[PDB]
Order: sequence, then structure tokens, then C-alpha cells
Amino acid sequence: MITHRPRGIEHPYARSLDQLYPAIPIAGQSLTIGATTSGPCSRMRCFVLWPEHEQVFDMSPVNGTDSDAALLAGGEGHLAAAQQAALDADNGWQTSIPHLPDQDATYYFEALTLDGRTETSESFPLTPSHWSAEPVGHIDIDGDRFIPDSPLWLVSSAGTHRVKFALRIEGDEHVVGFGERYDQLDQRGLRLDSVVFEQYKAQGKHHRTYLPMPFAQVVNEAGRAWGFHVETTRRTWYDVAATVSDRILIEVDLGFEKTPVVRVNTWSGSPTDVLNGFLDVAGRPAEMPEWIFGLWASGNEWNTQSLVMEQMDRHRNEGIPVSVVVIEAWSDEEGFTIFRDARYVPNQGQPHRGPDFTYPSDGAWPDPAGMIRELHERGIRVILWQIPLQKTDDDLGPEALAQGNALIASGHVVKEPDGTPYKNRGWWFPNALMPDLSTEAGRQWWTEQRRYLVEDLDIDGFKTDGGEHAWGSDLRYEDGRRGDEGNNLYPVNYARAYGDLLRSAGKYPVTFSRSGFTGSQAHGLYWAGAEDSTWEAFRSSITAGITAGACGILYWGWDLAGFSGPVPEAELYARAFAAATFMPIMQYHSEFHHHELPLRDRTPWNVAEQTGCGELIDLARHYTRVREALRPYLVAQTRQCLQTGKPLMRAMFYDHADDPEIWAHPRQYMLGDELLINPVTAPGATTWTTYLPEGQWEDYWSGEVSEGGHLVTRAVGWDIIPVYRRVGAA
Ligand SMILES: OC[C@H]1O[C@@H]2OC[C@H]3O[C@H](O[C@@H]4[C@@H](O)[C@@H](OC[C@H]5O[C@H](O[C@H]([C@H]2O)[C@@H]1O)[C@H](O)[C@@H](O)[C@@H]5O)O[C@H](CO)[C@H]4O)[C@H](O)[C@@H](O)[C@@H]3O
Repeated sequence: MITHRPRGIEHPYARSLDQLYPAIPIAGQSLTIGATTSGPCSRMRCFVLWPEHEQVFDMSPVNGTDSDAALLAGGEGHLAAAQQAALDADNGWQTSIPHLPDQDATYYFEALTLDGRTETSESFPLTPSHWSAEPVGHIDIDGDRFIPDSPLWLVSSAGTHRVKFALRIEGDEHVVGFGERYDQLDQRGLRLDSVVFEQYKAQGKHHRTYLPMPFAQVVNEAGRAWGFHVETTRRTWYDVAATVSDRILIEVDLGFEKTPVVRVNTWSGSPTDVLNGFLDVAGRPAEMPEWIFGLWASGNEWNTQSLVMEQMDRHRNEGIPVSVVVIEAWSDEEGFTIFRDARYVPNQGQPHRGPDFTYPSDGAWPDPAGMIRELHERGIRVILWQIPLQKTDDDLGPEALAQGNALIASGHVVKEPDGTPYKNRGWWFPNALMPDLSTEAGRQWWTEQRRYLVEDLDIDGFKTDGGEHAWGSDLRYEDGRRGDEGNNLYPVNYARAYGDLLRSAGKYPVTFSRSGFTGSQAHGLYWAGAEDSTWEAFRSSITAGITAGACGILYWGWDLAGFSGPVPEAELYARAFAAATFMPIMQYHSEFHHHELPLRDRTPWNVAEQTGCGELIDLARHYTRVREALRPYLVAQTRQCLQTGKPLMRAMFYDHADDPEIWAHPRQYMLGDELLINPVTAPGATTWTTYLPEGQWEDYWSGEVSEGGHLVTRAVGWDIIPVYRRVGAA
């Protein structure tokens, strides 16, 4: 059996073994053609039927190490899985056509098996595309930066697939946006794209993101700005004056129509005007309760009531208060709906209520309602982890199988082109069902299964993890969208669904997510995702928060000092904990590690113990005291942010764009209007230099006044992070 799928698995940055590459073939350029077999073959040929010539290509076996198998298993971050996947990718054949003729054709494959059988594939269309300057569609765009004769349309006999066009950029202009970015604040000089993807660690090195947007601000060195938003949830690409030094080249997927209309919203004025313009279209941050601004405690290996409470007691006994505990390993690890070890009756996959459950005294959670009641009594809110997938593994218990069947039977699942349920193509929870959160009925069906957690157990919010799982431009959603538009939108609908649940139960919409797109602004809180415990990851995380803030993602946090691998070195923890104190959401977290030694918790005491630096507990006391003192400031500035549209974690160009020097210090940022923050991001530093912009500035720790428009240098013991306050009028 020969398998060929023209578009492949549709991982956004990788090719499967069985596809055309490029997936939309282009006349004049090379075309690589791949196929796989279900049993070993000695030979495969590709027959390509042009009208004037039939041609036969002898294909050659693909070495899996040279395929994208490693990337399809999640990349370098999942090294063991990636390596074995490369070895396993051993049934692929490949040929390539160096300069593809501009003529339509059909093609098929023929193989000879080792036992001597000939096998033949179905026939496939080949309709090559070319770039045309004819006005095949219309770009609808105002302003004076559009280049009128730049549009080119990628057309084939089957239709129009992509468009590219250019915008003028001037010599002094800087480009900030495209959502959360991990590499640099100023995107000028780079090529990038906007597509929701899970890059598991090293997001900066790979130049990818969980939370893109097809939007950016362009700011000159006189203080003036303009901005553009491509009004699409399809993929877009940007060459931000990398190839042509005074041109932003934009490329837009037109998706799975004859004369398309591409709308580009534009704004100009101050930097704050431009961002407000975008938020009036995209959505605005929501009002949140004050308790989001205390310390959040988290750790994946806190998987019993006793383990969570032990840590909460430890926080009290050390004088390091927490406002929020995130519990990730709470459920049966099958349905993410029921606490581990809970006993109950089967009910055909219907929504449970609290009285359905009995909790054994020797089980993982002997009284989770008592835990939540008691935590609330101590001033601590409780957040439970979630994923927008339903596992279908053959080893699942009766309840998880019933839940999945009920999901399917409801209709509220994302579907393949052929109407059957989408089976997750990713490396995380492979083959799982994916609920359709694209309509109200779909969102309610999924969230109703969880309602009792809010109404009966009284939890305060959800860590709405994942959301990047939909691959396939021709998937089907109940709102009428296909995958080409729906897949990037998915994380927005997902956070929205859980916000709606919380709100309908008398709570605030506290969802905590990693992925998003245009519209995510209006749905909860966000964290920077998964990273190692390195200095490079610290610097990249600061850039993530500032750039996220520059696209309206206001309630941003990160896993301070990294969550993955060995605990951070003591100095990184110290510098990162200090930095996190001056960011919108302050949170520590640690990855699953099979409950093995050494303990991986990012608690101040575990890190102190393993690094031999007892002083880290004292430092955490100190900075958490500072955090508490900062709470009315964060509340008041958050209010002003909702009114003005300025970020809370705020790039310097929002208040001082007329100062060209700000761009040489892209990891300094304002926290609200009054405080200038400069994290210490190198090991061994005993002094640290900060560029103060125009005005008078007061040292947060010493009271020392400094004149602005200058660099200043500050001694930086671990009990100090450079923070300067504006000196206002009398
Ligand atoms: O890149 C995919 C994925 O890799 C890691 O998870 C793989 C792991 O998933 C399942 O077990 C999970 C367990 O890992 C843990 O996940 C919570 C974790 O999710 C994200 O990180 C994961 C990796 O851990 C990543 O997306 C997120 O970034 C991070 O902040 C979170 O801590 O806990 C849940 C709940 O207990 C558990 O289901 C799966 O069972 C396992 O086989 C697989 O190896």
C-alpha cells in the first residue's frame, strides 16, 4: 500500500515523508515528491503525465535522519523521542523535479515489493502556480505606506492561494509586534511568520512563538508611529526590511475563491494611539480580581493533597505568602475532569456533580473540597490544569472511554475533511480527539463537564494549557470555518470557553494560557511557556513579556528561572525572582520528573538546599514583601492601562519614543507609568547600568535622585534589582 498526501501532516515548520514540497507547487522552482509504503520495497517510480510528455522518475529511499522526523516528534527538546523517530522513519521514497514546468498534470506511484508484487497508487493532480501582477484580488488598505504596484498573486488553474505586497519603511523606523516574540524587541531586519505553534523550549533560537498576531507598530525616532493589522486568522509571513532595506514584505495565505479581498487595518499617531486602534478591533484586556497580583506557587510533582498542603504550610512557616496555588497533577490523567482516586458511578459520559464522588481516606485527594475551603481561609486561590483534547488510548478506563464517545456523539468535535473526528497529529497526546469550541453549544458541552469543579468544589480558575493541536488547512469547525482559518483561532475560543464557564458560576474569568492569537487580549492571563533554567532563557523571557505587552497581552507572566531540567543555579534564581517581582504575573513552576532525585521543585527552599545557598529563602522573603507592598500600585496602574490601552509591562517607546537611545536598551521596561525596571541578566555582575530617559528619577531602595537623559550605574547585590521611580511635581 503506497501512501501519498500532497500537503502531508501539515506541521507548520516541517515536511512529512509522504508529501509534495513545496505543498503549493510553483512553476520554475524545484518540487520534491515523497511517498511511503506499508511494507519493504526494492523500487519506486513516480509517473508524471504532462499533455506533451509522460515522464518517469526513479525514486530513491529516504534516510530517516535526513527527513523532518525529529521535528515531527517535537524537536531537540524531546531528544530521545526525536532520535528514535528519525530511525523509525525508514519507509519513505523521494524524487525531485529541478525546474517545474508551468503545465498541469497528473501523477501516480508504482512500487516493487521485496516479495515481487507491483503496487500502484491512486492518481493525484499537479496544478503549478505562478506569481501574477494582474489585479486578481483587491488589497483594501488606507494610509500612505502601501506600495500601489507591489501586489503579486499566487495563481494556478485551480485558483488563487497567496498574495504578497509591500509597505514603505523609513531609515529611522523600528518595528515592534507580531505578538509574543522571544528573540528581540525590534523585529526590523528579520524574517518571521504568524502561526500558532508549540515550540517546546528555545523559542528565541528558533524564532517561533505560541502567541503570534498579524499586527505590528512602526515607530520613528521623532516619537510618531503607525501600525498595520492584516485582518485574517490564516498564516502570514513578514520580511521586515531584511531583503529590501526600506520595504516590509507581507505574504498572506488565502486558504483552502476567485477574486479575494485582503483587508489591512492601519492607524497612525502616538504609539499609544496605534495600539488602541488595534485593541478596538482585536479586543481589550478584561477586569481581573486583585489576588492575581500575589505570588503564584506551582509544581507538577505536587500530585497529592498532602504534597500541595506541605508546600502551603512551608510558605506560611517561612513568611513567604502565596495568593495562588496551581495544581497540575490533580486528576485521573485520563479525562482531566475527576480528582485522582475519586470513586463514582458510570453515567454514560454526562456531566458529574459534586455529590457523585466519594474520596478514599488513603487516596491521593481524601477531601479536595476541604483542601479548597482551607486554602481560601488562608487567603489562597486554587487553579486546576486543563488541556483541550480528549485522549483515546486503548488502555483508558471505562469513564474516559464513555466521555470520549459522548464527545463524538454530541457532534462537538473538530473534524477531518471527510466528516470523521480529527485525530491529533501532534507529538503531545497523539491521536486524541479535539473538542470544537468554535460555537457556543460546543463550548458549553465541553465546559459543562467541568462545571462542578467551580460550583461544587469552588475552584477559582483554570490553567488552560495547550491549544496548538489543530493541523490541517481543510479541517472542519461547526462555526463554518475550515482549518486554514480555524486552527490559529482555536486557542482564543478555548480561553474564551473557560472564561465563560467561570463567569457563569459567579467568578472572574481567570484562565492562564500559553497560546493565543488576535482576540486573546480579552481572555484571561498568559505565561511565556516552557524553558530551561538558563540566563539566555531569562533574557528571552523578558523580551517575551515586553513584546506581548506591545500587542495588548497585559496579564503576562513566566516560569521564573525556568521550569525544565536541573534547578537553576542560585544566582539565576535570585536575579529571576527579583525580576519576577516587577512583572505582571509572578510565578514559579517545575516540570514532571518521575518523582526522582534530585527534587526539581522551584520553591525557594528546594533551590536553596540543592545549590547550598540558604540565603535564597531570605531573598524570597524580601522580594515577596516587596511584591505585597507593590499590590495597590499594580491594581491602580492596571486600571489606568484598561482606560488608556498602554501596557503594564511596557516598552520604553510608549512614553519616550522621541529619545533614540531607548533602542540600545531593549530589556529595560516600565512597570506602569512610574517605575523603570532593569533586570540583571548576566552571571557575576556586581554593578549594572540603566539608561534613564528624560525626567528626574528616584532609586527605589536608597532614595538617591538621578538626573535623566543619562546612563547610571548601580551596585547590585542579590537583594537589589535596579528600579527607578519618577519624581513627580510637588
Ligand atoms: O511538548 C509537549 C509536552 O511535553 C511534556 O509533556 C509530555 C507528557 O505529557 C503528558 O503528561 C503530562 C505531564 O507532562 C504534565 O504536563 C504539564 C505540563 O504541560 C506542558 O509541558 C509539556 C511537557 O511537560 C509539553 O507541552 C506545559 O508547558 C507545562 O507548564 C506543564 O507543566 O502534567 C500533566 C498533568 O499531570 C500530564 O498529563 C503525558 O501523559 C506524558 O506521557 C507525556 O510524556
